[PDB]
Amino acid sequence: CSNFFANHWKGLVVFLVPLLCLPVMLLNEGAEFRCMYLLLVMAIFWVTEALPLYVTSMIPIVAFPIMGIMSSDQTCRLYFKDTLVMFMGGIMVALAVEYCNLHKRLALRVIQIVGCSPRRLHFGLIMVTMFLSMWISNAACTAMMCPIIQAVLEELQAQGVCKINHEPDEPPYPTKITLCYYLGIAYASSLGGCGTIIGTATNLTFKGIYEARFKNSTEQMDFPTFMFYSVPSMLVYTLLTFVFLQWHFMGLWRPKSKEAQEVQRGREGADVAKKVIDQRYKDLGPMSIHEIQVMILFIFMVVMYFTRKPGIFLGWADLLNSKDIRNSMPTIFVVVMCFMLPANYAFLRYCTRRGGPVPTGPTPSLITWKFIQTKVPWGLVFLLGGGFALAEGSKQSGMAKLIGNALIGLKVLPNSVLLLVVILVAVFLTAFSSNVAIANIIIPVLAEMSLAIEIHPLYLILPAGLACSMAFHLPVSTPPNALVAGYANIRTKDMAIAGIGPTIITIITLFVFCQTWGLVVYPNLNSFPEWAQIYAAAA
Amino acid sequence: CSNFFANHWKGLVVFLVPLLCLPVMLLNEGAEFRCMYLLLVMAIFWVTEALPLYVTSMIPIVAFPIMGIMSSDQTCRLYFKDTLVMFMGGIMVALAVEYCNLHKRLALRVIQIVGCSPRRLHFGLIMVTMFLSMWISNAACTAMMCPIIQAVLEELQAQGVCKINHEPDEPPYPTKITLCYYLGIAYASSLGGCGTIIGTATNLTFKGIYEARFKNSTEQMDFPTFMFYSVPSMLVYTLLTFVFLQWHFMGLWRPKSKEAQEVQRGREGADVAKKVIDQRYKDLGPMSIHEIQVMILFIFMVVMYFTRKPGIFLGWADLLNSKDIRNSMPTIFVVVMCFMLPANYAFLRYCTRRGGPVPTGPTPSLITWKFIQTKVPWGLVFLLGGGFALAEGSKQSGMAKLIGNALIGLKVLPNSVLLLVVILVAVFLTAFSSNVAIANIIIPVLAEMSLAIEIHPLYLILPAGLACSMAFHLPVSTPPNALVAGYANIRTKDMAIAGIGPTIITIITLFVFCQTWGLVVYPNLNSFPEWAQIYAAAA
Ligand SMILES: CCCCCCCCCCCCCCCCCCCC(=O)O[C@H](COC(=O)CCCCCCCCCCCCCC)COP(=O)(O)OCCN
Ligand SMILES: CCCCCCCCCCCCCCCCCCCC(=O)O[C@H](COC(=O)CCCCCCCCCCCCCC)COP(=O)(O)OCCN
Repeated sequence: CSNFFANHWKGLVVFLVPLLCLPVMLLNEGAEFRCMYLLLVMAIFWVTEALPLYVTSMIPIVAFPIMGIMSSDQTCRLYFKDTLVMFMGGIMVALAVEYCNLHKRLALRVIQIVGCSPRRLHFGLIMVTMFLSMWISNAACTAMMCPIIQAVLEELQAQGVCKINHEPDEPPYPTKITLCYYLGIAYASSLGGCGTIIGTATNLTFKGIYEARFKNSTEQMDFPTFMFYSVPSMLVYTLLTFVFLQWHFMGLWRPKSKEAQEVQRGREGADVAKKVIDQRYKDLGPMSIHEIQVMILFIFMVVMYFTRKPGIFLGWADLLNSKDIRNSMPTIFVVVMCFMLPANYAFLRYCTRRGGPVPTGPTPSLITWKFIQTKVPWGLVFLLGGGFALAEGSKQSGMAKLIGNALIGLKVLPNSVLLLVVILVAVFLTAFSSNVAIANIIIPVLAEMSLAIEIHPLYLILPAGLACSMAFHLPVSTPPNALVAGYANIRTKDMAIAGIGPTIITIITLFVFCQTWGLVVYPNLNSFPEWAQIYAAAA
Repeated sequence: CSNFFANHWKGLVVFLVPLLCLPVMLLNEGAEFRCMYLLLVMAIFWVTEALPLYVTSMIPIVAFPIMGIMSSDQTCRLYFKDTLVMFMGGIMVALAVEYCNLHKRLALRVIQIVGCSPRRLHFGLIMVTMFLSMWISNAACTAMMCPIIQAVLEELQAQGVCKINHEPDEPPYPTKITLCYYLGIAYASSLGGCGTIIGTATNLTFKGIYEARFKNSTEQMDFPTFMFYSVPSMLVYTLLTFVFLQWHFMGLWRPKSKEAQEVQRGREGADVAKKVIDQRYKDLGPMSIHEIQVMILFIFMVVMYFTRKPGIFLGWADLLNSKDIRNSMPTIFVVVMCFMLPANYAFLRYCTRRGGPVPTGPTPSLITWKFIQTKVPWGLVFLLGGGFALAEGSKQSGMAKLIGNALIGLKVLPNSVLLLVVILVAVFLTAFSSNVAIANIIIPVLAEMSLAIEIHPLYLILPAGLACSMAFHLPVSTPPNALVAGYANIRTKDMAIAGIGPTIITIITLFVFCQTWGLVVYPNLNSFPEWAQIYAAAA
């Protein structure tokens, strides 16, 4: 009966996909094809969720050493990379923020500012997340903003606006409002990361590749110039993504259904919302030393990130350059200082004798370890590490050169068709791997092809470089996606269905504003500059 | 003001110890001394638990890049090493055993074997852990045995013979019987790991070091001779450790409250306990397919552990030699298979058309990720990776070489005094670091030192090599202690107080059986062999 395929399809996928994909390993000899078999099987498992994502990410530990691609000691060391430590520490700091109930105060403040309208709050949070991710790592901003969204949605639930999770092992199903807000936060982080060189590591990666490959090039990826090029498109597809997400979940253009909850809130969100919200903000009372310390540490951590090799002034990484200190150090420092510092300071009454009451016990610190263990989604370690290790295995096993050579054959296509196909290929490749890895795979081949067919290298590289960050479909596509799927349990199916929109929006906007606005930014993009001719003649 | 110390001593230590230890950094200029300061502060925090051990273990991530010892990326990747992946996977496999309630079945079987007497069960469990750790890694055996010990304690408590936990934010305080059993398992693993050259990585490490420095040596530390030397002493001090644990946590030689409970529970442990246990075992149905598959996978994992590069015969790691598999593949493979393999296998009724109820849904795997996240102590990742990171930073910064050069000055002592002091130093050093790291630090220095004087190199290397695994005082001294502390919440003070017994017992036992039995196993140990004379002359 069809019920067998309806119920055990996950097990059928698990049992059959390796056997069905075995021919790619059998009919070809090099280790590139063994690694391609592994990648294809892992991607198929990721898409269908035949196994838990965290479990599927464990597969490289078994596959790589057996296939001879890398040693098991190396493969495990590719997990728990520096950026993974940064992500985990950021989650810990967000949990510390939540523990002192600072997130509730911040959410009350922002709702008091905006006006308790779910559409207006959604727009404001999306815009602030985009502007913030313009300067800080995307996953850092996502882990930052998850508790704020949780508190805002909790307040909306308290006002009767909506239900956070669907009413009933399997974790609770998030509601369309919850999906909208969280997916919007993730998408805003991803989009805002592209507006500035500091915005994400992919921008630095392909900017450095372009600079090293092409010296004496008239057109520069200077810090203000890159912003001038990217901010218009960034804003345009950010607003378009916000409009699409509102249409997909809250029925912005559809009054038939799914807008009733927001329409209801709009009718009764005039004055009762204001009174309840400002009374509740009065209820919390003055800012306690607990929240003061947590907020001071948080602001310190954010600034400490931002001043690490910004490129516009001497960051603290240029100082203390004995060893390469990356952004994991400040985060773990904040996590440790959370435990080291106390939360009362009431014990000073011993020396001062001014205060009457005495704690009569050990004063609790800013956070407890049992809180961290209970709330941290520890599987994200395996998921993000698996992404990094899969990227490294793709580098070493030779998949990189294979895909790069496969990309060369597109020389026959015309100019605009070539640009569109390159953007599509970049999006498709970055859907299944770390963004920096995909940029490393794709950019040099694009540069050589551009020199081959007499095209300005930027005309192909820069749109493709920005497209490498357009990851919106799977939790494994980019760390913000994994963080959102972990903080609020979000399934992959509806996530990909939602992300089918921003992909098209970003592709179209990037193509259009390349072809039009890049000429304004770079007057000689369409033509072939002299230095490009010199490099082509040399090669 | 005494209550001020009595209530705020932990944070006072936190605030004062770095300032008091700062002269270590200020007075001496080398980076080895900065690393020494970091290690001293971390050790002081470890001993007093002024911070949670997991939080203290995070300190290297911040400290090493700041002091220039190592880069941030390398320090973070030192954590979650291959061996730590093995340990965490072993914990996950133990959880898989627990989920199918196999641990209760095994505990009931053992109770039937021995006869429901806590003294006799403790003795039997200690000896079984001994024998199994003779061939497998100590941490693997500890993770294996922890669920079985939990099950047997639960069965005893259900008989009403003992209480697992004391009466009640902090985790429950374990009772005397729980401490006795768990510390017995940890100590037995650590002891039995020294019986055989395969028992622990430290044995292979110092055997390889000795074989490298000295070649053409008539005395061989091969598989049979090493066992012949080690088994008698290992038996003696493990029996003495069992006696000490019985004497301390219970009243074996003292008439105490613990003596009364043991005898009163042994009075009803003759036939009534046997009948009750047999009935309880028969209450469990026939060993089901879920437990069948868990047992098969577990036995396969153990066999892969043992059959991976043993000296006796050619192992599976010798083939597939493109990359060194190094034991991480079997454990993660077992975890993955536990997630893939079904449990009921009743779905096959469709193809067979035999008949019966149908699943009406997906058949669950052997384990669930929610159970893994809830029960795995994830701080163990930081705690165990801290040891590896600290060892690597110590050897790169030069602390290890500093300690080795410091130990040279002991050559003025007489031979017996030299042996005693060397064993004491080895125990004290291994109390604060990984056993392999301590062996790498001390053994070559010991070899050169024994060449300097006219002393057989084995006479010093082998006793100290065995002693390097004699760590029983702190959870950070050796992985089994950390796993036992994580599984059952054992405060560092209790384990430190229990560690005097095994420490003194093993020190005296090693002294006596070296000086006596080593002559029988290795004749001419007292004298100076010709090859040693040639090696000393060539210096
Ligand atoms: C050394 C490398 C090879 C190792 C091979 C190990 C084999 C171990 C023994 C396998 C025993 C099971 C064999 C199939 C049993 C009958 C399957 C019936 C059809 C089917 O798939 O039903 C599902 C069960 O699948 C299942 O039971 C699938 C189980 C997992 C099979 C994985 C096979 C991997 C092969 C890899 C080969 C690699 C070669 C190159 C290196 C229903 O499942 P459900 O939906 O009810 O539940 C899903 C989990 N919750
Ligand atoms: C890298 C350093 C960065 C420093 C940045 C500025 C920090 C400013 C604030 C520091 C603390 C100000 C004083 C607070 C009151 C202390 C009173 C005495 C100690 C005391 O009562 O102990 C606990 C409070 O400890 C505490 O309050 C301990 C606070 C943390 C001290 C950390 C010292 C690090 C020194 C690093 C030196 C590096 C040198 C490099 C050349 C009481 O609490 P309790 O024990 O009852 O309960 C468990 C804790 N909640």
